[PDB]
Amino acid sequence: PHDPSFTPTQLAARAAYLLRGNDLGTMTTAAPLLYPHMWSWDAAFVAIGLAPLSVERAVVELDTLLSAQWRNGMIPHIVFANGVDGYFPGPARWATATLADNAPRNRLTSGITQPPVHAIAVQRILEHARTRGRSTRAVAEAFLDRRWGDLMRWHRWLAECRDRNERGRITLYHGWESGMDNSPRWDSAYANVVPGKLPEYQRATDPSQRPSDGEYDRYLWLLEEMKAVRYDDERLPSVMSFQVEDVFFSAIFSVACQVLAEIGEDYKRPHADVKDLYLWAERFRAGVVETTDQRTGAARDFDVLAEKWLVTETAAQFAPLLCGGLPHDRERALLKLLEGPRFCGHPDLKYGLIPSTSPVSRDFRPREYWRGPVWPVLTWLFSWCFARRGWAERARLLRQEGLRQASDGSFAAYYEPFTGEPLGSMQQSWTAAAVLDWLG
Amino acid sequence: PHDPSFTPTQLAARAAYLLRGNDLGTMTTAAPLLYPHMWSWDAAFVAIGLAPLSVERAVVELDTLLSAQWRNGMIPHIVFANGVDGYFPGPARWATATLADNAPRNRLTSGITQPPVHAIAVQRILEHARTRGRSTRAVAEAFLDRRWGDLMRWHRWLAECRDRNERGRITLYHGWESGMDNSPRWDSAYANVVPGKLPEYQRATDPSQRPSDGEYDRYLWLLEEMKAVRYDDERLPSVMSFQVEDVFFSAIFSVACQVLAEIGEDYKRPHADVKDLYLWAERFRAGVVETTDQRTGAARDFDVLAEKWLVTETAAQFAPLLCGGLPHDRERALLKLLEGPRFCGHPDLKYGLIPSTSPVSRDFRPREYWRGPVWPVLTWLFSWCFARRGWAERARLLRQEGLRQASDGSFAAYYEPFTGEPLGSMQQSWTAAAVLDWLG
Amino acid sequence: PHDPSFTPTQLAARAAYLLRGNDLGTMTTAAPLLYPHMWSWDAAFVAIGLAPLSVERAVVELDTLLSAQWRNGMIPHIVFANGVDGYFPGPARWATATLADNAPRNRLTSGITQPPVHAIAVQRILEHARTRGRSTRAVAEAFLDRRWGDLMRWHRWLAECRDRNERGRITLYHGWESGMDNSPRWDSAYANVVPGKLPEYTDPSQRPSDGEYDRYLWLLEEMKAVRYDDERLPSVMSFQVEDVFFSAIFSVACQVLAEIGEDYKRPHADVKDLYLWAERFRAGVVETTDQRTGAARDFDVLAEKWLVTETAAQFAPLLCGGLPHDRERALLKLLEGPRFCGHPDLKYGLIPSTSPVSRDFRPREYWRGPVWPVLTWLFSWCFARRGWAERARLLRQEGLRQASDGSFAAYYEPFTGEPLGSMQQSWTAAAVLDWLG
Amino acid sequence: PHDPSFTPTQLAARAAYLLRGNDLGTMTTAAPLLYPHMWSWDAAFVAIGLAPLSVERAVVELDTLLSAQWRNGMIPHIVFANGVDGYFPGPARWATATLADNAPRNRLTSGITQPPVHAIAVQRILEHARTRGRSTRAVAEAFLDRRWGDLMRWHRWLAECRDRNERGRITLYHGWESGMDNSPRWDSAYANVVPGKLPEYTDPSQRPSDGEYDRYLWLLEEMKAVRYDDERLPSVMSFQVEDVFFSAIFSVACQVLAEIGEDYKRPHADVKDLYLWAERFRAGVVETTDQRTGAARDFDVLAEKWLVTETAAQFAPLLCGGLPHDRERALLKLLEGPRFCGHPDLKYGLIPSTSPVSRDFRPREYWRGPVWPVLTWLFSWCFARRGWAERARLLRQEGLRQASDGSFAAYYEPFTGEPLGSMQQSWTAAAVLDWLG
Ligand SMILES: OCC(CO)O[C@H]1O[C@H](CO)[C@@H](O)[C@H](O)[C@H]1O
Ligand SMILES: OCC(CO)O[C@H]1O[C@H](CO)[C@@H](O)[C@H](O)[C@H]1O
Ligand SMILES: OCC(CO)O[C@H]1O[C@H](CO)[C@@H](O)[C@H](O)[C@H]1O
Ligand SMILES: OCC(CO)O[C@H]1O[C@H](CO)[C@@H](O)[C@H](O)[C@H]1O
Repeated sequence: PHDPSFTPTQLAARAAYLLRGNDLGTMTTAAPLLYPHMWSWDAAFVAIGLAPLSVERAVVELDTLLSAQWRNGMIPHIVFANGVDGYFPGPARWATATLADNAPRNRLTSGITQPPVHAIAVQRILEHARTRGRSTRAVAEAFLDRRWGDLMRWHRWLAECRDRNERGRITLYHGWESGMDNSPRWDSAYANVVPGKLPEYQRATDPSQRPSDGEYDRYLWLLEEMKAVRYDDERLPSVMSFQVEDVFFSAIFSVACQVLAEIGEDYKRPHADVKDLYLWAERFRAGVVETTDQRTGAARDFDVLAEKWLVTETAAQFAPLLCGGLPHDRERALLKLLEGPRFCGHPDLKYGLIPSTSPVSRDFRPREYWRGPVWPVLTWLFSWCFARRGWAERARLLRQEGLRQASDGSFAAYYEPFTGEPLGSMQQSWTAAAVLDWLG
Repeated sequence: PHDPSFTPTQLAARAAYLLRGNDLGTMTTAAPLLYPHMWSWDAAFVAIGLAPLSVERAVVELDTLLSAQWRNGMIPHIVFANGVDGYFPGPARWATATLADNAPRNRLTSGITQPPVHAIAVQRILEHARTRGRSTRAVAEAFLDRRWGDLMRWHRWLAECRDRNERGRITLYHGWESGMDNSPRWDSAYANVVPGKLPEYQRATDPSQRPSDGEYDRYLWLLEEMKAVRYDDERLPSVMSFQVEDVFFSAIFSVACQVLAEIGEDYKRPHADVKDLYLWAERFRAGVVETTDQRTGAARDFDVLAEKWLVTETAAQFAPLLCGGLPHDRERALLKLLEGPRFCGHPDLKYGLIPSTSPVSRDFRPREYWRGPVWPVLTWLFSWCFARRGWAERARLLRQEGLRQASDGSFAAYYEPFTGEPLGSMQQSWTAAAVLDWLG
Repeated sequence: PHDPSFTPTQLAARAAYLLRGNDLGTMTTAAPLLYPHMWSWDAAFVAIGLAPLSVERAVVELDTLLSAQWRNGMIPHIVFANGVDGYFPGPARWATATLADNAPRNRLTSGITQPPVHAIAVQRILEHARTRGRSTRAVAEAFLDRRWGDLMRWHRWLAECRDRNERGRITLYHGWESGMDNSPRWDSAYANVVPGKLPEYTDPSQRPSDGEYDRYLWLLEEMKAVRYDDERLPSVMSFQVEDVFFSAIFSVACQVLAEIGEDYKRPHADVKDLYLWAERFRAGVVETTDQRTGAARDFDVLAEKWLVTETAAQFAPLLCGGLPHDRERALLKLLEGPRFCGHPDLKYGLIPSTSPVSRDFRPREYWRGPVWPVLTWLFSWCFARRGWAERARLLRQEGLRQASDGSFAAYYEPFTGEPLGSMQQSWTAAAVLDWLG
Repeated sequence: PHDPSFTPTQLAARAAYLLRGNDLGTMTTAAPLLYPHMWSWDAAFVAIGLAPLSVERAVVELDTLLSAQWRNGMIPHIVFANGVDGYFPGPARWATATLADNAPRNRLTSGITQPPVHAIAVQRILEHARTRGRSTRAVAEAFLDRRWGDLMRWHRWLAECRDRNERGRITLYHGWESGMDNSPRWDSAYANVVPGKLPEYTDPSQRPSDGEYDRYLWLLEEMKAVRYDDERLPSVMSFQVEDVFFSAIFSVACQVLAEIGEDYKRPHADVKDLYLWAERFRAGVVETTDQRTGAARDFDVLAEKWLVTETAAQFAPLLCGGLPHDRERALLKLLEGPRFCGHPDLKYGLIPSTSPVSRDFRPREYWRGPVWPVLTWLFSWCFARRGWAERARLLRQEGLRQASDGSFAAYYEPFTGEPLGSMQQSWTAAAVLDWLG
C-alpha cells in the first residue's frame, strides 16, 4: 500500500532468491522467460552476485562459460542450455556446431562475442574469498590455476583478432556484440546493411520495446554473412556489412586488462602474461582517448567501412571515465557533461542515474531498450569503475540511487527514466546481482 | 579471518539462497542430506521464511502439505518426495500406503503427526500479503477459501482423536510426534517400551549426535505396534506401549486455535468454526495450566500408561508462557525460572537463549539434539509467542540473541550452548526461515 | 536534491544531536524557540529518547521534573527554566509561587497537570539499563529508591483528587491538561466558558484562535481566585471534563508501575493500590464506550453530557484494554478503516489527530487533524504491550518513514506530509531514537 | 551482559550526542577532561563529524580555528578556550600573546603547528552540502568565499617557511607538531635535546615519560627566546626533523584544495600553486623511500641522517601516491603482512601505530603501538581516493567493529582491543559518524 519498497534485508533476500531460481544447475539463465540461456556478460555479473552467497557456485558460473570458449579464445555471447527452445536465433540458426571450425565440442553457442567484463567478476570473487576462510581462498585459487590460461586466450583473441591494426580499439561485426543491441550508436552503420535472400524465420510483449522487424532482419542478415565464411576470423573483414570500433567495449577491455594484470601479479602468474596485459591496458586506453571530442572529452565510435566517426549522445561517450587517460581539463569537461542537464542532471529524471541515451537527443525514446532507459547494469559498471578511479563520493551516489530504483524488487533489466516504471523483462539475473553486490 | 559473521543483508541473502536451493518444486526439504523430504512442522516454518520472498510460493508449501492430509484430518509428520531414498524409515517401512485406511491417495507419508504450528504460518503469510498489493492479498485469500476446511479438520482431529477424554492435552503415541525425539521428557516412557521381534533394518556422522541403537530400536518398534492395528485411531489406546500427554504440543495447539480463530473472524469464516476454535483454545490452555508446579509454574508432561506426572528440566516446562493462563504470581515465578541460572541466565552460555535441557539437569548433554543444545526454531517460537503475550522487550532480546547466533551463516538446526559451535545438520531450512522472519 | 530523506544512522545521529542541543543542563526544552521550558509529558518522552544515549542523563531529566512536584503530589505541566520570558503565560501570570500553598520551593511551575506517561519512561529506562550491565543498573535502581515514593504520590493525587467520586476517570480543569489543547473534544465545554474582565496580555493555520485564548486565560483566573486549592476547584471552575484518553494512559501507567514495583520489591501496599487504580480506570474508560463501535467518549461534568467527537481519543480503550472481545474488534475496524488510518488521501498509514471525514477536521490546525509522532509512538508502544506485534510494527515503520526528513516536527500535514508547527521538537527526536533502536 | 556492542543506529546516536556535549559554543573540545580546548587537526576531524549533523555548525568549527590563524599563515595546534587551566602547558607557559609578533588578537593559542588535514574536512563539508540542497550549498560556498584566502595562506606558510630549501618535506621544530608525540620516530632526535634550567612546573603505561617532558618543555623555551620568529628558528632549535607523514598529508591536502579551487572557480594562480606543492611534496615523500620495500623515512636535519623506524608513518607514500609500481606493491605487502595488519595476535585488521615486532613496540603507550581510530580513518579515506575501494572498506569495517563498544577512545590496545587513554574523544566520534553514513 503506502510504501511498496523493500527494506535492504528483504531486497537482498529477494535478489538471492531470484538468482537461485534462475540456476539451471551449472549455468544461470539471463532471465527465466525472455533469455533462458547463459549470456556472456550477464554471466560475469551473475558470478559477481553469487560471490557473497557461495564462492564455489560463483566459480562454477565462470567455469561453465569458459568451457564454451572457442578454440581461438573467443567467448561467445550465448551458451545455450541443453534443452530449451524459447529463444530465437537458436543453435540451429547459428549453425556454429556444423560450420565453425573453432566452436567448442560439447556446448552449443552463438557465433559472436560480448564485452570482457569477466576479469572484473574474477576480482570480486577473489575479494569475497579472501574475507572467508582458507578453504574458500583455496577454491578461488584453484579456479585461477585452472582458468588463468583461458582468461589470457580470451584477452589475446580480442587484442589480436579484433584489433588487427593495433589501433587500440575493438572491432565489432554485429551490434549484439556491443551489448547495446539497438543503441543509436549503430543506426548509421545498420543503414548500410542490406539483407539479401533471408531464410524464413518466426519471431523473437509490449511493442514500445518490441524489436522492430526491419531492425531484426538486419541483425539476422549479419548472421548469414558470418555463416557464409564459416565464422573464419580472417575472412570477416572482407565480407561483413557491419564493422565498427566500439569505444565503450574498448574502455571496458582496457580496465579488464589492468584488473587481470593485477590479479596475475598477486597470484604469481607468468610474468609474460602480466606484461602483455599491462601493454593491452595502455594500448586500449590510448585508443579510447584518441576518439574523444576535443572540447567535451566525449568518446566516439568509428565506422570502419564508412571511415567516419560516429557522433551520438549515449552513455557510451563516457567510456574514457572508465579507463582513464584524458588530460585533466578534458576529463573535467566530460564529468560536467555526465552530471549536467543532458544526462544525470536532467530535470525530469526520477533518479540521479545515467540514461542510456540523453533525454535531449533526438534519438531518445524513454521506453526503447538502449535508446533512453536506465539500466542497473550500467549503473553498476560506472559505479565500480568510478570507485576504482578514486571517485568515492561519485561512486557512492550512483550506488545509492541504483538501490533506491531497485528497491521495488522488480529486478527489471531497465527502467523508464522519468517515471521509474520497471520495463521489459522482469527477473533479470544481472539486476539481482548488482543489488546483491551493492548491498554488501 | 578476524570476523566470520555476515552482515544482516548478506545473512538474509544467504538464508533465502538456501531456502530456494532446498526447493524440490512444490515442497522444500527439511535439510538437503539428512532430511530430504517435507517434515510437517518444518514446512510451517518454511512457509514463514518464504512469505517475505513470495506469498505465492509460501502458499504452495502449505498446499502441498495439506494435500497429504489424512482422511481423518491428521497431518502426517513426513511427506516423502516422489524420488528419494536417503532417509529411513521410508515409505516401505511405514507401509501406510497399504495399511492405513485414512492415508492420502496420491502422496506417500508417515503414520504419525507433529506440532500444529501451521496456523501461525498462515498468520505470517496473511500479514505479509496485506503489506503487498491487491493481487498478493487475493492469493492469500484464495488459499484460505481453498484450505480453511482442511485446517479445521486438522484442529478437529487433534481435539477429538488425541484428546478423547476432553482433558485439554494432546496424547502422543510416539516421541517423534513431540518434535523433540530424544528429549529427557520421554526417557521413563521409553523405558517401558519393550521391542518384540523387530524386522531387520539398516541405519539412520558424529556419534555424540548419533541416534543410539537401543533408542532407535524402540522408535521403530512403536511403528510395528501401529502397523499391527493398521493405524486405526480407535485401536491405538489399546495396543500402544507409549502414550504421553505432551504439554508443549498442547500449549502450541492452544495458541494455534486462538490464532486460527482470529483469522476466521477477520476473513468471515463460518461462525461455528470460530466458536469451536475459541473453545479448544481455552480447553487446552486450562489443560496446560492443570499440569503446572504449584511453586514455579513449570508444566509437566503426563505418562498415560503409568498415570504419572513426568518431571524433567527441559524447555517444555515453559509451555504456559506460550498459551497463557497461569495466575499472575505463578507466571512471574515461571519467568524467573526461564531467566535464571538454570536456563537463559546460566553463566556459561554463549548467548542469552533457551537451552533445550537445563545445563544443571543431570540429563543435560551439550551436543545431543534435544538434551541440551539451543535450537533456533525454539528461539523463534518463544520470541513470537512472547511478543503475542505483549512482552515486547523479552521477545526482542530473544530475536537479537538468535540473530547473533545465526550470523555465522551455518543455518544449523541446533548449537552447542556453551561454545556456540553449530551442530548436526547444516543447511536446515527452518533455521534459514527463522532468520528471514527475524530480519524483516 | 533527488532524495532529502536521511538514512537510519544519519537520522539517529541528528535526533541525538537535537536532544543534546536542547539540553539546558538538568532539563531539556520541549522545543528551543517556541517552548523553551520543561513540559511534563514532553519530559517523559525526552527521558525515553535519552535512555539509549545515557541512562544517567535520562534519570536526571525525571529527577528534575519530580523536584518540581507539588506538595500534594501533582506534577505541573510546565517547569520554567531560570528565565526566558518568550513563553506566555509565564510565572508572573500563573502566580503559583505566591498563591499556591502546594507549589514547590525554588522551582517556578504552572498550576495545572498533564498526562501521566512518566511510568512508561521509567520502564524504558529500566529496560535499557538492564542491557547495559552492572553500574548502569545501579544508576537506574538508585533512581527508583529515590523516586518510588514520589511516583506513588503522583499516581495517588490523580486517583484521589482528580477522581473524587471513584468513577475511574480523571477530571480536568483546563484543556491544556489533556495535552490536546485545541482538540474538537473540548469545543462544547469551551463554548460554555464565558470570561470576565481579563488582565492585560507565525502561521495562523497552525495556532488556536485569539478568542480561544481568552477562554484559556480566564480559566487560570478562576484557579488563582481559589489559590489552586483542590477542594475548592469543583465549586468554581467553568470547565470540568472527564478525559477518557488521560484516564486510559493512567490505567496503563498504573499497571506498568505496579509491575516495576513487583520486580524491584517495592512495598506490597503500593503495588496493590497501583493494581486497583489500573483496574478502576480501565473500567471507567470502558464505561464511556459506544456499545456498537467501542469508541470512547469524554464527559462534560458541568453539562452532564457525553462528548461525542471523532478524534484519536476515541481509541483510548485500545491502550488500556478491558473492552469485550466483539467491541474491541469493532473499535479496531474503526481505527483501520476509512475514517482514520485507512482514509485514501493519507500520505502515511498513521493515526490523524481528528478524523478527516469529521466536520471538525482542519488539516493544518494542531490537534484538529495533523499527525503527531508522539501519538504514533504512544499507540505503537501500547499496541505492542497488548500483543499486537504487527500493528505496532506498522505504526513504527510509517512513523520512521514520516520522520525521515529530519525536521523533527511536532505534527505533520496528514495528506501531504508537510512538517508543520514547531520544528526541532524534543519528543519527536525521542520517538525516533526509541523506534530506531 | 552478553553483548556490550551497540547497533549502528545506537552508535551513530551516541557519537553525535558526544560531539554536541563537547561543544563549547563555537569550538569543540578534543576531549572533555584531558584536552578541554580546540586542537588543530582534531578540529578538522570534528568538522568532518559535524558535517552530517549540521553543515552550518561544521563550518563554524573551521571558522573558529581559522580566526586563530597567525599573521604569517600558521595554524597553531591549540586554540585555548576562555580559561580552563587544567591543561598544561597553557597560555602562560607558551607566552605567545606577549612574545609572538604573528600571534592572533583576541585568541590565546600555542606557538607550534599540526598536520594540515583541514582541506580534507572542507571537501567532506562540500560533499555533504551538495546532497542537502540549495540553502545548505550556499552556506558551504559562503565559507569558501570567506576562507579560501586563509586556507591558501596556511598552505603557503607550510610550503615556504617549513620547506625553506624546496625539498618537498615539512620541517618540524617539535614532536608535538607531528601529532604523534611519543612515536619512536622521534626518539633519536629527542635524545640529542639536552635541556637547561627549566622554569618550575592516571595510568603511566599510556603517558610519555617525565624525562621526555622536560625535553618537550625545553624546546618551547628555545622558541620563546627567539620570539617564535620563523627566520631565527633554524639557528636555535635543538630539534629539527623532516616529517614524511606530515609531508604526505600536505601533498594530499594541496591536491584536494586545488580540485576544490577548480570546482568553485578560485583564482587560477592559487590552483596552480596548489598543484605545484602537491607534486613537490609527493616527490619529497618518494625521495625518502627504501628502494626495496617502499617504506618512507623521516630525516633528522641536525644529525643529517635518515630516521629508520617501524611505525605507521612508513606508509606515508600510500596516502599521496607517486611511488613506482613495483615499490608500491612492496609497501602494500609490508602493510598487509605480519609486521602490521597481518600480525597474528591483532584483534582487528587495523594499522597499529608501531609494528608489534619492533623493539620499540609498547602495546599500551600512546603512539608506540596502540591502534588509533583517527589513523584508521585517514588511511581508509586516502585509500579510497587512490581507488583501493576494497582496502578502504576493510579498514572502515574493522574500525566500526572496534568502535562499537561506544567508548570513543583515542586509541585501543592492539591485541585485546581494550579502549585506552582518554575516553569521549571527539575525533573518534567524528570518524564513526563519517564511516556510518
Ligand atoms: O536479443 C536480446 C539480447 C541479444 O544478445 O540482448 C539483451 O539481453 C542480453 C541478456 O540479458 C544482454 O546481454 C544484452 O545486453 C541485452 O541487449
Ligand atoms: O529423525 C529426525 C526427525 C524425526 O522426525 O526429527 C528431527 O528432524 C526433523 C526435520 O528437521 C524435525 O521436524 C524434528 O523436530 C527433529 O527432531
Ligand atoms: O500551547 C502549546 C502548549 C501549551 O501547553 O502545548 C503544546 O506544546 C506542548 C510542548 O510540546 C505539548 O506538551 C502539548 O501537548 C502541545 O499541545
Ligand atoms: O600530549 C597530548 C596532546 C598534545 O598535543 O596530543 C595528543 O592529544 C591531542 C588531542 O587529541 C591530539 O591532537 C594528538 O595527536 C595526541 O597526540
